[PDB]
Amino acid sequence: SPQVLSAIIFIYFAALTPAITFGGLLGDKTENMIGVSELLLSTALQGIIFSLLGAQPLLVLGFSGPLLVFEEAFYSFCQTNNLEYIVGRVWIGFWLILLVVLVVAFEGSFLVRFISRYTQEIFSFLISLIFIYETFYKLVTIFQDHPLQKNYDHDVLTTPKPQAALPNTALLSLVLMAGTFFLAMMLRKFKNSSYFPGKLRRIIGDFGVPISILIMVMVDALIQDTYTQKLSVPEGLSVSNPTERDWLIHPLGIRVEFPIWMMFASALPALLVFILIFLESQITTLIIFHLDLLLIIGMGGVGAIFGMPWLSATTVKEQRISGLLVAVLVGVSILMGPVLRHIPLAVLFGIFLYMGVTSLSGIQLFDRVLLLLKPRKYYPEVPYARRVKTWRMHLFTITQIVCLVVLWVVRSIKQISLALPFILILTVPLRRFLLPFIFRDMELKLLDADD
Amino acid sequence: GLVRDIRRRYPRYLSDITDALSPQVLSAIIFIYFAALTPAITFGGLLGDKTENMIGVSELLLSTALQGIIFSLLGAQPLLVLGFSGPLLVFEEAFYSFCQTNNLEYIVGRVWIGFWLILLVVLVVAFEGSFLVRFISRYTQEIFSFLISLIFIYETFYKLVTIFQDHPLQKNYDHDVLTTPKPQAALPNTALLSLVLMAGTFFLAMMLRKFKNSSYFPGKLRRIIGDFGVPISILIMVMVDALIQDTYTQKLSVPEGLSVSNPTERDWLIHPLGIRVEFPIWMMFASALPALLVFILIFLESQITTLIISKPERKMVKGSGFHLDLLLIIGMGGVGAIFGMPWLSATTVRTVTHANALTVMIQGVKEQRISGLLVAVLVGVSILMGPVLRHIPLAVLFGIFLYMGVTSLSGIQLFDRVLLLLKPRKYYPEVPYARRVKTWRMHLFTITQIVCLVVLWVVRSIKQISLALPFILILTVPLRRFLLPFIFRDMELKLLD
Repeated sequence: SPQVLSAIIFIYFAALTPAITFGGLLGDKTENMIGVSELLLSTALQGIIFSLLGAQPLLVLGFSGPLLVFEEAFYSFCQTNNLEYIVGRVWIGFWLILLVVLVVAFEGSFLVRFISRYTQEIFSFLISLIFIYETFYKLVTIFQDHPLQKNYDHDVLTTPKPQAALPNTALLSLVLMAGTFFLAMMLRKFKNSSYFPGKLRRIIGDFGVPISILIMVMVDALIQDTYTQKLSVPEGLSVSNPTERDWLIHPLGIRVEFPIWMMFASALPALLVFILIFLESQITTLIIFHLDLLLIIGMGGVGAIFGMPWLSATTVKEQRISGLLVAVLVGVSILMGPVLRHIPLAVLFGIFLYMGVTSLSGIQLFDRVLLLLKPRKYYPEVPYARRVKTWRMHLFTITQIVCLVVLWVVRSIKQISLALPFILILTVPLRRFLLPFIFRDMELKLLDADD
Repeated sequence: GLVRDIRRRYPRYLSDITDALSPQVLSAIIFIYFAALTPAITFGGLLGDKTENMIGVSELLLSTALQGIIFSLLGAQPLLVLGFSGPLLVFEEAFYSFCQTNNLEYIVGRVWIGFWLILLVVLVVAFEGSFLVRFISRYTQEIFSFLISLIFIYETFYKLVTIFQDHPLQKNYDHDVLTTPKPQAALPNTALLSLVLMAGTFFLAMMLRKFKNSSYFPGKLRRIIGDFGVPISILIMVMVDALIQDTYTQKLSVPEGLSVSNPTERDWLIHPLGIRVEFPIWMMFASALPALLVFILIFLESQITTLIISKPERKMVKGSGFHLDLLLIIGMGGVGAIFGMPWLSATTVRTVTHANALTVMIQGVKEQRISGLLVAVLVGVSILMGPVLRHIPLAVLFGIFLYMGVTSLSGIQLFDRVLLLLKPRKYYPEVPYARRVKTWRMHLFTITQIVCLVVLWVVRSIKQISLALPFILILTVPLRRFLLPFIFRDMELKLLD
């Protein structure tokens, strides 16, 4: 039916873009062991298995930025001491498996009733903050990679990697930073701005991100006489750097034997993986049980058998086939490697920055953050601050920003890391106990009263 | 009938001095100075190239400084700013080409043209020069304003094309080029930094414009930040290229000549009968025709410029005169031509934005005489700021060029009507009668505007002398205004202007 045909391409584009940009980040955060092809492969098998067995097959199991934070944090930690990044994460998946059985006998969803607006918005806010900083962190590296000078080198070989600083890349990327980004919100504004006959506007407005990936690549295609850092994608049914990773991975390691004391020391990073997906799992279910949640946990460790990163829940009879059609097209997407390798890495980051910006506008916590600099004579009439004195909201925001500041510090230090969720989960009792000690319940029922 | 303008503005002349004490006036000086100096630097260098240094940048600069100062004192509309324009260069290009072909001294023939211009303006002023000005309608003004804005943006954007062609991207080693005269060959890492510079200024200027219009930050200091926005945006990014010293970027250059640049060609006393050619008598009598063509260009541009500025939609209704300023632009222009300076005109880009500076949201607009005086004073002093100004790149002042075009575009009803063409029929203007009874005819009415623009879009891009466009403005729109009733009725037409 035409309704299905229009819908399937729409959702396929919705799942197509995040996988590409997420892998490029991992392709950069990891040396080359984790890239795009495997992630494009994982979501293909992920779609079919959840569609067959799932309480809500219309849901989508995508990837999340918060998930990506853990792997890079582990990757930095795995670089602090001599360890195998892929092999170590494989052992983590084994630990997750035994956690599933512990929840199989008795559910552990009691923490769902203990989630709060003060908790879920304070978590998403810093995620967007990490997104913009990482993009800004690259241009600093790019500047150091290609310091500005006068053409002085001749014919530097760059097929594996640019071996020397060369012109016309440090500032071409900067244009690629803005050109992709500047075209983004205007399409977003176009969708939110009268133009083409009603539906005639939103048809392309809903595909603004999918359509704003070709304009600069065509410009990139139009510019072949200048090098751009592009995707390092292997051929079909191949692992990026097969000399470094394979489809089958030996748990004791491929090149170096894994340390003996690390098989049973992987429990700690394993529970954190469960925590981060668990909190995100309920957010996507708020649009409207245990079996659906627990299955996601089990299939998460399934990927670690082949050394594969896990996925996460995302937004939204023929419900079964809807997940089937999207999954198979994702699998076929690996077959156009040569044509998708022409897209440079710079295009991804502008989109990646735009990802956090869109999520930033959807957070009500930021809405009162800007009110701090707003004078107290033009505040919007929202029925949560009209009955409360002005200085009270600012005190509450102070309690919020300090949580962001300490979270900012913990991730920044390379020595003490991988504890970011650990310091985050303990904020809930502070909301449950410390916050009522300072603010009235009637006052509290307007600040973090989630709908 | 000119005494009417004299009697009108003179009482407020002594009051406009007090009106210039606002900090906004100080900012407004900063805006226009660079906004008016840079085209002169651009045109003067190009004009000096065309004239083979018989009229250099300084001669334009001296004309810019002196004419602006005196007009700011005695002009009935001090908010007007006078300078050179692109269409004028078209006449300049043809004149020496014709003169050199006929072995005529370009400067001597230029002086005789100025003699005619002073004669012509005297006759026109006495016999009600502004009588035909009252027949100029909004249908005319919107066309003229829109096309210049489109041309200005295109010409500015054309400069972007030149930079890419001048410095094509490549992977070939390039050695030093000195650039003493100018960079003789392409160098890498230099074209795109102009783009981010011009865009960054544009991005900063528009957001602070919203910021000034937004409720962020309380009261007066917020207004001052919005008032001083572009120079703040300029200076912060003037700091940006100062920080990066690893790559050459194209910057403004100042003629070292302080007393007078290109003085060897200039005579201390120019002789109307000839200097080294013995100007023939049958050229000084035929020089009326090129002067007449010059008169049409300067007259039309100046009159509509004042009309657009003095339109009732703006609060600028008090202290306006058309006869008085008419002789000032032309008589002094004739004086400059006799005294070896190029005649100037009033470009809508600089004049409208000047008033835009002294505009408050919509609240009253500020009227000053010193602001126009000081900017012209600084034009002559620009030789002193040469060094400091040597750090100013073209890219930063290229970005604002877009900004003035967009801001000048906001007040155009035609552009608003042009916008309505893409806008759906669900959204209505403040005049529903125009839209309701002409749901389809608005598009047809705009097409008539578009057709005039398209025709005028071609005339100035022809392979030959394009100086017929001022006539084209007279040919189409006034004739259109009388042929318009053949299509629609009086109540139908009147509501659109």
